[PDB]
Amino acid sequence: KREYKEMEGSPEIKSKRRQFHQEIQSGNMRENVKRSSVVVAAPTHIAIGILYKRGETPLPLVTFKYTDAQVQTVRKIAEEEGVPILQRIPLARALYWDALVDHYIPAEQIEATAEVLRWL
Amino acid sequence: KREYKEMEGSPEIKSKRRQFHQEIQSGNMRENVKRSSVVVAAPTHIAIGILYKRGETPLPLVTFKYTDAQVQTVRKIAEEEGVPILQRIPLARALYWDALVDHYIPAEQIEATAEVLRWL
Ligand SMILES: [Cl-]
Ligand SMILES: [Cl-]
Repeated sequence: KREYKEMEGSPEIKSKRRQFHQEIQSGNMRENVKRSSVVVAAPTHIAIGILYKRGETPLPLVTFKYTDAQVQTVRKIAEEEGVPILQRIPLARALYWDALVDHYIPAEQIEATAEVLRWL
Repeated sequence: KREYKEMEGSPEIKSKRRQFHQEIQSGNMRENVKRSSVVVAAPTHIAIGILYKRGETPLPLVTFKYTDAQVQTVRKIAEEEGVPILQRIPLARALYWDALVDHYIPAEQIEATAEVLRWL
């Protein structure tokens, strides 16, 4: 179950869940990129993978988070794998801080994520 | 030399430097906390260590970055070691993204960092 489950637990447990899911993230990077529909980025700072396909995913799913120089390797891998990459700084930051990897997007980012998927 | 060296290199090299310095960060956590003067935090999201002592450090130095559930362990260690911990969300975020660990604070955060050190 990839449910974010927002109405459940303190900000403390949510941070433990984020860390725990990040700790099991991998992956490797190539596979993470390949399984994504789109990457949302803050260049040289943040890359977040998003998967959304009608019929498989009820909501957009966060597939990975990478930071700093890794973003440049994500960009290169995305180009080789044909995964579009978009600069969306506020969305990249919010997903960085709040989203759990391998879970559906938080409620607060539904509007912004929908915007990128219309583009895609 | 703990010089941030801001007028040098692209945002790309700065991200490689950040990652590289983060990769050699440790540390362990207890030692990182003990060597700090103060911790600046965004609760459940970010803890940044700052060291400043007249005569040793020309400028405040960033000693560590920790995120998510680690912040709770930082808080507990800081209490045991007598290191004050302050909630400063915009400063914590800016240092998270821009500062290099074991280097002097970026120029943009001089004003905000000075503010916390007057308090301390
Ligand atoms: Cl959900
Ligand atoms: Cl400097």
